[PDB]
Amino acid sequence: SHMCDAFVGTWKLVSSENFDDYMKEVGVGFATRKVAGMAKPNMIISVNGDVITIKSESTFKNTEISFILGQEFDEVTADDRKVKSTITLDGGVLVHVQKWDGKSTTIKRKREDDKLVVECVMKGVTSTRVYERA
Ligand SMILES: O=C(O)c1cccc(OCc2ccccc2)c1OCc1ccccc1
Repeated sequence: SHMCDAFVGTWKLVSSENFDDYMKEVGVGFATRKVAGMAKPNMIISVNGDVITIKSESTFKNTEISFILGQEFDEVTADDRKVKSTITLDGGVLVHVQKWDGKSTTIKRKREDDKLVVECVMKGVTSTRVYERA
């Protein structure tokens, strides 16, 4: 259906801004922040029918989610939170909400020029992570 075509591919992190403060807001402890902040993940996005798969491969952790838009699922995040996630498309932006322990964070993924831009928000704190084609 050509849903999410422009996201599909293999992407490499090239910049991160304010990720330490985002992780602090999420509740990540010191050692995980330091090590996770160093990581330069490879994000691999694929689509098969209605199922979107996003993998993240790095020195810190290899993670993978598969999902159908609008349909809640279980995700264990790289920092080991057990969250309930729902991902939708809003005007061409993938919007991913994670719920756990009465908390919530929202991750947006957008195509901007030749980049895939990831915006991570926890209360008033945003981090921006920019990926390029690998
Ligand atoms: O860049 C991504 O694709 C990404 C998208 C949404 C949330 C993420 O981190 C959540 C998070 C919250 C709290 C702690 C770590 C990660 C992400 O980094 C994963 C990551 C980061 C570092 C190392 C490996 C993988």
